[PDB]
Amino acid sequence: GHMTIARDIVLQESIGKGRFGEVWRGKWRGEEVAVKIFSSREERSWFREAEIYQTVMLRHENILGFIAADNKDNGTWTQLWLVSDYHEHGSLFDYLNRYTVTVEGMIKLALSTASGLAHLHMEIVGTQGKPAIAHRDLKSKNILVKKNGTCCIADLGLAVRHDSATDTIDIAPNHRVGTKRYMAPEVLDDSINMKHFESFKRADIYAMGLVFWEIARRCSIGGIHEDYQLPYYDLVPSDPSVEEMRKVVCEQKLRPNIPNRWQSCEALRVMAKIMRECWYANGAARLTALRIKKTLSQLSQQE
Ligand SMILES: CC(=O)Nc1cc(-c2[nH]c3c(c2-c2ccc(F)nc2)C(=O)NCC3)ccn1
Repeated sequence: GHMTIARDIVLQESIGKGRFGEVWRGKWRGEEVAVKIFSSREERSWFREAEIYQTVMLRHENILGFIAADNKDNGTWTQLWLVSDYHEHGSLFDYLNRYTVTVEGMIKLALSTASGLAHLHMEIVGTQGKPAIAHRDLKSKNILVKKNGTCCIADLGLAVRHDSATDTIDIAPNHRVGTKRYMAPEVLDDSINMKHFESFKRADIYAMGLVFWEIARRCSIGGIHEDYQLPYYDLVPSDPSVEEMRKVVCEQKLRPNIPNRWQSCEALRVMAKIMRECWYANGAARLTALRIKKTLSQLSQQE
């Protein structure tokens, strides 16, 4: 037929891993696609991610383009597949390690990330309605960079969907599910009210603020830039525990350092102010993704 299906895809190269599942580059009718493969015992993880990607009206330029969920039986065992668009640059983490960006490049990455998150967060009311969705594991490793230098959000397996008429969530969430380094203060200290969907949106904004800091460090002006680092590289070990993160983020109340050279550029001043306003301990005080999108759109227009 015309639809993309697993039996018509040939795996070519191992390209990493997801939270669950192993990622490959494959070919479908001459075109490159990305394939995330799960085992039969990981069906719940694969199914939940397939479910989120199939949400009505989810598609957006800054959300990874989902192609299919399928099974492939090789004659011995069955693999569970998720197929998506393939992006040669890979993650924002990979891109920022390999390259420095211009002021224009930085705004393009930050604006596209905020636009993808605002689309995920936004409820679309109508006949073909879209529920609001919170990611719960946003980080530079699961944001991908397209050939045009814009981002798209990926790895939606941990997402939660809201039913606005009842103020209920489609799953019963576990505590502290995501990447420890990017956990919001209220997630680290377990004070987050998980009965309020808005708490999850607010936790995603804190993580997006950390990602903006990673991008801004790589913004080169007159050959001046910082080296690549993960947020809190100066305060916690690699692979930090919840306790290590909590002591820094909740108790000492530290955030990634904003360098002095970011006050000398309008674009870096705007970005630094956005970061601070994503990093309050209280989620209710943070900026929304839609407000950040408006601010960077005004900045992109001017620059
Ligand atoms: C060069 C290069 O890696 N390209 C590339 C990688 C991915 C990819 N990277 C990650 C994930 C996925 C991915 C793949 C298929 C799919 F269905 N959902 C997601 C993922 O799940 N988790 C984080 C890391 C997607 C597209 N292009």
